[PDB]
Amino acid sequence: ACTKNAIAQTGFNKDKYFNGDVWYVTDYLNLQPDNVPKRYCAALAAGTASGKLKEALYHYDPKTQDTFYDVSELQVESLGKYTANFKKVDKNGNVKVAVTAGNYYTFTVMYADDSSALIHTCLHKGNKDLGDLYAVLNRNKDAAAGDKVKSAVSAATLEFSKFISTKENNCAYDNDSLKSLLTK
Ligand code: HEM
Repeated sequence: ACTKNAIAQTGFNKDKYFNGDVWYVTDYLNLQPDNVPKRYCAALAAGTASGKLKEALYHYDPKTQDTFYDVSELQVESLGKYTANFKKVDKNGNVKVAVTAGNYYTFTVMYADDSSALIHTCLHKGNKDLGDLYAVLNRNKDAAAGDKVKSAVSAATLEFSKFISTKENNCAYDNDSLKSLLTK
């Protein structure tokens, strides 16, 4: 179940978030914790391409080896709040599972600055969703969450101590593949 109307950052700077670079997930929280694993790697690239907001996603489960990439076109609901489609692709942008109506995610940027961000997403696949997922992002894959993002977590009524870190997984990313997916 999706249960949160996540509030977008006051003064959100869309060009700085959507600048073509990679964001690494450093910490995450699902409000339905059993919906996602406790060991995981994820990253995204976000940018504008051909006049549209795009994200490219990467997921990796270091226990099961499940690996997948997605390309997403984002439509604007309001500043910092988007509805994204997705197509599953290989790392080269070739399609594995096509866009399908009813497969989509909402995406809200709750906080962002030059190095860090806090986002909410609720993923829908037909009549099923993956619950409310929060992620702390950083421009540096290893970086510890700083004071400002932690203030944003607390101002959303969340407890940062409940987030799961991705650090123990020693994740590695294919940054060229991920960024290049923005034009796919
Ligand atoms: C960082 C922003 C994230 C976005 C925008 C996001 C979005 C998505 C999307 C679009 C899918 C479906 C992909 C497809 O079928 O083609 C998906 C699947 C999944 N996501 Fe995320 N995700 C994000 C982060 C995470 C994080 C941090 C976790 C933590 C475990 C996670 C766990 C999963 C799992 C387990 C699946 C597989 C669901 C299934 O196979 O039914 N993702 N995610």
